[PDB]
Amino acid sequence: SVSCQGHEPAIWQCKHHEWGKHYCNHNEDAGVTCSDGSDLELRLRGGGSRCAGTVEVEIQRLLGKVCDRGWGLKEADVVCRQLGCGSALKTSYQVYSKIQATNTWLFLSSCNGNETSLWDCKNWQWGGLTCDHYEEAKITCSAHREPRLVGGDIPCSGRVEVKHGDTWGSICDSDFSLEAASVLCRELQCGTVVSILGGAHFGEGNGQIWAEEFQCEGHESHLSLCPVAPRPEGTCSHSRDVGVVCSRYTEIRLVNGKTPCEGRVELKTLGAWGSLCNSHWDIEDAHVLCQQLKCGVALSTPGGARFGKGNGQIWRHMFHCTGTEQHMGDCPVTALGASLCPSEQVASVICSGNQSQTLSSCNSSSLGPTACIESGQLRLVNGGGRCAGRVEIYHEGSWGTICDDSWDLSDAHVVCRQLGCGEAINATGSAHFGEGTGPIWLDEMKCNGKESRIWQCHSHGWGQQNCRHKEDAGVICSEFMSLRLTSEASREACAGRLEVFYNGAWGTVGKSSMSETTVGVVCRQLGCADKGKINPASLDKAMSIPMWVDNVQCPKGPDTLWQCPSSPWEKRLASPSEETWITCDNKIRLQEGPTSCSGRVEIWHGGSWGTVCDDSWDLDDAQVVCQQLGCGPALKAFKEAEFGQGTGPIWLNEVKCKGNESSLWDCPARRWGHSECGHKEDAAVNCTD
Amino acid sequence: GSNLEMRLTRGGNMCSGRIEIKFQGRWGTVCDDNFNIDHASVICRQLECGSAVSFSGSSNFGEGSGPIWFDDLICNGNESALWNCKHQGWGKHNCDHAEDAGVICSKGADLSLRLVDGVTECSGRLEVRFQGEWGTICDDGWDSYDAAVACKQLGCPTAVTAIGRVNASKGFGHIWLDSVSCQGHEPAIWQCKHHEWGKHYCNHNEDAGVTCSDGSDLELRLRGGGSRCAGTVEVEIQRLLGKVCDRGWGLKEADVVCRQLGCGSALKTSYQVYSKIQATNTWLFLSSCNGNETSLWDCKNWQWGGLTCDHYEEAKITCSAH
Amino acid sequence: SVSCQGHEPAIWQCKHHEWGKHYCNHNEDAGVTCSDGSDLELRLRGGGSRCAGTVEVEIQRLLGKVCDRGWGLKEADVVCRQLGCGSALKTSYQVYSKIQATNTWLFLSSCNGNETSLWDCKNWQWGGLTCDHYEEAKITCSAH
Ligand SMILES: *[C@@H]1O[C@H](CO)[C@@H](O)[C@H](O)[C@H]1NC(C)=O
Ligand SMILES: *[C@@H]1O[C@H](CO)[C@@H](O)[C@H](O)[C@H]1NC(C)=O
Ligand SMILES: *[C@@H]1O[C@H](CO)[C@@H](O)[C@H](O)[C@H]1NC(C)=O
Ligand SMILES: *[C@@H]1O[C@H](CO)[C@@H](O)[C@H](O)[C@H]1NC(C)=O
Ligand SMILES: *[C@@H]1O[C@H](CO)[C@@H](O)[C@H](O)[C@H]1NC(C)=O
Ligand SMILES: [Ca+2]
Ligand SMILES: [Ca+2]
Ligand SMILES: [Ca+2]
Ligand SMILES: [Ca+2]
Ligand SMILES: [Ca+2]
Ligand SMILES: [Ca+2]
Ligand SMILES: [Ca+2]
Ligand SMILES: [Ca+2]
Repeated sequence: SVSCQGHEPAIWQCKHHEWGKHYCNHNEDAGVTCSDGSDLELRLRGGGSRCAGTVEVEIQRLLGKVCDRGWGLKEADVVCRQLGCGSALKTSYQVYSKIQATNTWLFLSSCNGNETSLWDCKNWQWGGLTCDHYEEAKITCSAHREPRLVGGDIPCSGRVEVKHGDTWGSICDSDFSLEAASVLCRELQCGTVVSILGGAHFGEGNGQIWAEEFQCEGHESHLSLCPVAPRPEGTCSHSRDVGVVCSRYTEIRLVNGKTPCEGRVELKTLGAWGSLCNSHWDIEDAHVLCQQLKCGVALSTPGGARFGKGNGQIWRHMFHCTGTEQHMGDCPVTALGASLCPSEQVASVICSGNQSQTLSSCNSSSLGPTACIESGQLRLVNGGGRCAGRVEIYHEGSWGTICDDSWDLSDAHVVCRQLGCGEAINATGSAHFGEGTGPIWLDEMKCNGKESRIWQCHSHGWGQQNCRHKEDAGVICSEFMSLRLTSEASREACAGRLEVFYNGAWGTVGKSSMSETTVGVVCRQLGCADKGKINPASLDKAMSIPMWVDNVQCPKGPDTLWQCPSSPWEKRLASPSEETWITCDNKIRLQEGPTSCSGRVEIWHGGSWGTVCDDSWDLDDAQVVCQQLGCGPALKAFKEAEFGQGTGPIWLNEVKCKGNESSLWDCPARRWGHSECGHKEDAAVNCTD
Repeated sequence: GSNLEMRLTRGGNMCSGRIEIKFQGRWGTVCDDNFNIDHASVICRQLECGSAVSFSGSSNFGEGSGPIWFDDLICNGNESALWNCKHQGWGKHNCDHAEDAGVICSKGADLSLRLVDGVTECSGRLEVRFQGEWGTICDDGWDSYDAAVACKQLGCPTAVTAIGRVNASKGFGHIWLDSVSCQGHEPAIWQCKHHEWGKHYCNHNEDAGVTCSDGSDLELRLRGGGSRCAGTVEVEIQRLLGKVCDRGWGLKEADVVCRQLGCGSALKTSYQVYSKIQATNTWLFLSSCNGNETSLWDCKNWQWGGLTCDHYEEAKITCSAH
Repeated sequence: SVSCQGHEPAIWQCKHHEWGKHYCNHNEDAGVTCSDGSDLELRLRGGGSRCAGTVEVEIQRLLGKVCDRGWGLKEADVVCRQLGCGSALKTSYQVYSKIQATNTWLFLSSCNGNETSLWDCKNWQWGGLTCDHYEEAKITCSAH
């Protein structure tokens, strides 16, 4: 029990007990290890790289390990920081080799987590103790498998590349999957995954092609936390590089501001820098912009042009933000047919700059006629758009519906105007948009139509109702749009006239300024295919409906037509030579074959191409595939990847076609799921020319 | 040059371990990249130990990087020494991780094949001892030719060799071998061409297996019908009963069964149910028959167990002599 | 490893392992709770009546809950009978309101089912551990 302050000349000068009498045992004997600090080294061994494995220490040319008695993520962070491998993620790893056994151990008391090196942690013991009920300490830092995207114009699209040590290599499209894509867009903070594009869509890489597959479940926050399955080498070439498109494609910056936190809002689309205008720009949108830019919360949005107006370009996008979103790419945005706005009106925002503030809801709903988000939240569910669906309200930490009784247009007007959806066209009841789950918060609502919020209406009370779930209220608002392709044969098809449903009315789209990006967006939005072409006008036109919108220009990144800039809405009677007719490409494809009717079966669904597993594959199934492409009767139904390996996910599994189905979609099978089938089992067919 | 000497370290044996070369009086550990099976053969031939069965990257540590005298070498595999072939660098290297390239020569390697989880000795799963760990074999690429080599090596009757495991539920461990390609005359399984050790495209569910048998242990009969010429197909091999799954069941293969039973040609694939039949777990899978074979045992690549068919059902047949 | 029969005059008198420094890798520190039998109270909250909800235990004015390690209809029968609400039917309840959060927990070994009160079951532990893979104990008695 020697007690030394740290400046005594010798040990016996210190406080201690009587010489010769102690309760100690010879097992607990004291020693020291004095060092220049030259000989101390740290390593990770057995994990697949230098940033994963078992922590190995070598102090004065003696090898040891660290006992995990008090090992946590705070202590692991210091080691990963010391090695330069980023922050620690988990206290385990996936083994790749075997590491030799040593007898010596290193013991740690505790670390604050901000130390630069492990040797700076207080009271670490080298040897003198054995730990047998515990194991060694293992880490997996965040630089184990660092991903990146390259080769894309928009911020969150490009070629997938992962760093192995200090080199970057490409990935073949047979190894990537939809679950691994979710962990890659999420890790890079790019939101959800929109599409997977193989075959060197963004160009080819040079230097390395990693031969491994990530077995990701889909919820991991890093690619390092995901198991990796080694695969045979040389199975792919650089023409098979994989690429991804995530959902955060928006570019917003603040310019002409004295400080970086405040300035004039600017947006980049179609390759030009322009400024938004003040209409439909609110504090909720400004809160999200400041949070994304990491400035904090927005004090106010100056009117007029406080920071001036630069450049001739004006962008008329409208963002409908709740205020809780972290990125402007999460906010619903519509730019189709947006009205012109004067050059004087330009959006601005002045953020606090503290970066420490975090905002949340304040006070309560306060039912009754009359830096925090509103307590009551409104949303529309299951309507096919943001401006149609079943009305729901957030109260006491739950989402609840509104009773059909005494629900009319006057009650609907305040619902549509509060959400930024314009006026109300319909007020539907009796579960038109489906049955709801949860409490019925309101009943017998009576509104004059001039109110601001729904809780300002006269109602019986919060949760006081005699209703059932089959009578749930819904609205259809004025600013609600749907899209379809109309032909003579069918109202909805993959070829026909393009019609836009706006203000409760249908109408056509002008053909001028149509591009391949614009035609592709329509085909992907409707679910037909990935690309398309505009054919001349057909022989018959139905009802000669008036033209709604024109000059539609679609950038790269949107998957719906509502986000494409255009000219303002204008209902005009127009000749059939101006209306747009579009034919989409085939949803099924045969690839890697000597003849067009023989090859590997691919189907397009959910934004990306995919293959079909060969279990339950027969000739009757092959009959449908040859029928859909227009080929002749099938010769044989190949199995086990005869023609090659497939790209993308695996959509259809356990296919049982009756033999007379028009398309593979009508056949009963496991549809749009995550089966166990691998790409080695994709099916192929051969058809007569 | 002849001044260089190559030694193997950290493997526990002379013939297996990490490659070390002495240049200018210092040891060096060659980096793994550009390591072809030709160089593994040459290195095992330089030491005169034998052929090379594995070329593992071993501990690939950037820390403590040592200069490499023979890096990014290219060779045809016919030369007796590494320096004989064309060289890229001398004394240095441009390598990303991949340190301590190690080889495992055949003579120093200890490899064995055993059968386990079977009704008899010559039946069940196949396991391979690779460096002391027992590992399974992936069934992808398993045919009757690969079974014949395995039966000879295991010392079993080779009159009739059938793929598949009769009752082994699953295997635990590594999958050492995948896509074994034997011509049927090789002495051992590993002597044939296959994927690199450890690399596999499959799970532990599809483990390989053989059923070596001379004959008279497998009998075919029809049950549950009006007579012996109509009813469900029931097969019993080594006194283990089973039924045939109808994944590829047609009038061509059913004709072989009826002809084998002496019941004439095949009329229908169903029958009238007179009595019930007890259920059996194990299923017999056959790919396809030409209708010329005298018995089912003459059809190629018939697999006895190892897969399940939940969506399909048992095979049935009604012959003409009903 | 203190082993006593309940009649010894002190802890060191009854058979214990030895006097020495112990690591106790798997176990924790020992403690007791001595009571006259009046401070302990049991009640059910959040269920829409006194006979349904989440079992809330208050001992010496400390509010806590009961872990469901050994919770079953046989153990819940003691609680319903002790409260006087009949017999236990279901180990759940229909929610009517929200309940407070308490750090303390109660752990039960087993109850024969015929005990008059929960304070008569053998070897019940008041605090000292935590429940991470388990939840609170909820019952619905018959007289609900
Ligand atoms: C780490 O944090 C502790 C606790 O706040 C503080 O005393 C110490 O100075 C910090 N060290 C460094 C290097 O910032
Ligand atoms: C909405 O109201 C319009 C105008 O009366 C009517 O034609 C249409 O059928 C209504 N739709 C629904 C879904 O109620
Ligand atoms: C399969 O059954 C046989 C007897 O028919 C038995 O010896 C063997 O152990 C069984 N296998 C398994 C994996 O249970
Ligand atoms: C059956 O036909 C095949 C294919 O022509 C032929 O090779 C074989 O010899 C025939 N078998 C008999 C028993 O005639
Ligand atoms: C409860 O039942 C058990 C088991 O039969 C019995 O030993 C015990 O004495 C009973 N308790 C009372 C208080 O009757
Ligand atoms: Ca807004
Ligand atoms: Ca009603
Ligand atoms: Ca009303
Ligand atoms: Ca009512
Ligand atoms: Ca089928
Ligand atoms: Ca297989
Ligand atoms: Ca083979
Ligand atoms: Ca005791």
